[PDB]
Amino acid sequence: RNDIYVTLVQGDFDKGSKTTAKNVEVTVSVYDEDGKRLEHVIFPGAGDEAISEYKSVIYYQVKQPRWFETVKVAIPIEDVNRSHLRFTFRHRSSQDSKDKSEKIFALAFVKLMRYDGTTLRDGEHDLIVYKAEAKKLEDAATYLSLPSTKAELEEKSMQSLGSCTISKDSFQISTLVC
Repeated sequence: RNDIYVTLVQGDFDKGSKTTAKNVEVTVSVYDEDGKRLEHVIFPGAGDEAISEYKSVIYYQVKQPRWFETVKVAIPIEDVNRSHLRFTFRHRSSQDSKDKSEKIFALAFVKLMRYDGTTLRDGEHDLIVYKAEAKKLEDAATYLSLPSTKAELEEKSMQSLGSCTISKDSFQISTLVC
């Protein structure tokens, strides 16, 4: 198998008509080219139990969250070239009072394999934070065809692409393969 340590480093968000920060939650998942999720390949903490979905710490009204959370992704070498990491961002109110159906507002992703048959480069990645309607946001067929990192976007300021809004929000991760 293969071990890929994925670190949620930090992000920078805003809201607009809400002159008050969001309580951003990041959900990490491993998906394949067809938009189907890979099950039980995420190993947080001690790494004794695998999950398919990981949720970060929510930093209440913090415009620039610094998660610095590391999870271990372990996927068979046979499934590495068809997989990618998907990061979903959501706002939670954590009120004992139900009011907002807090849904996904943004998404970021990174492919494990390059078009060079070479796995993902170790180090930090400045992911592009894309926004669009809920459902359209989760279409691997869509975003998989768009720039993954800002280093990639520049090798082509863009505020929209393929109908996807390229947010001013920022998100950074760090990867390490083994």
